Amino acid sequence: GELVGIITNRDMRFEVDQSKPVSEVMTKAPLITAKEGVSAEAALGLLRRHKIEKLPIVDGHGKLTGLITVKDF
Amino acid sequence: GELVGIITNRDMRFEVDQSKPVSEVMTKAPLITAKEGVSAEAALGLLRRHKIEKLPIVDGHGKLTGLITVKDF
Ligand SMILES: Nc1ncnc2c1ncn2[C@@H]1O[C@H](COP(=O)(O)OP(=O)(O)OP(=O)(O)O)[C@@H](O)[C@H]1O
Ligand SMILES: Nc1ncnc2c1ncn2[C@@H]1O[C@H](COP(=O)(O)OP(=O)(O)OP(=O)(O)O)[C@@H](O)[C@H]1O
Ligand SMILES: [Mg+2]
Ligand SMILES: [Mg+2]
Ligand SMILES: [Mg+2]
Ligand SMILES: [Mg+2]
Repeated sequence: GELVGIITNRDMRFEVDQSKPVSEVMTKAPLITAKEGVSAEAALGLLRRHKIEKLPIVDGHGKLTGLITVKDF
Repeated sequence: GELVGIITNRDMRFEVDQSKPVSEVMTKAPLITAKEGVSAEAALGLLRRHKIEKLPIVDGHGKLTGLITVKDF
């Protein structure tokens, strides 16, 4: 149940072999994340600083709880 | 006249201040470039390897001579 990476459209658009496993293509941990209870301003600041469209939200143990996107804002 | 960087939509979409100079927002050199006379297959291989959409083409002296894009293929 541990968050070991994230795979988005950019990674997959440049790959031709569709049979390849996700572990070979994904952006591996550590990721840019935030804790549960992160404010909207802080989340958008983290998104804009690291020039990424997605921000996973994790609990105290690091297991994934949610996801915040720039598209929603 | 030296190629010192590149500034694309990903760099400009995450900057809130429009009065900032290019030098602060651009991706700085060294960039991913190819020589003059590079084949189409090599250019597409570089583009898909480095997960970028733009490939400057330079001469022997490093001057900017052209640009190849994935959108063209
Ligand atoms: N929270 C994150 N931490 C680390 N890397 C991330 C994170 N979110 C996305 N990435 C990586 O950033 C890169 C850019 O993907 P991003 O999610 O910003 O756009 P996209 O939706 O894939 O592409 P498009 O520009 O076509 O909309 C990808 O390689 C992705 O794996
Ligand atoms: N040839 C290159 N060498 C190095 N970095 C590059 C190069 N081309 C673009 N970049 C950088 O990589 C990121 C993505 O640029 P790219 O040109 O691939 O897409 P984009 O047109 O900005 O994105 P989108 O179409 O998703 O809005 C940007 O931060 C940009 O500055
Ligand atoms: Mg996207
Ligand atoms: Mg997008
Ligand atoms: Mg573009
Ligand atoms: Mg694009």
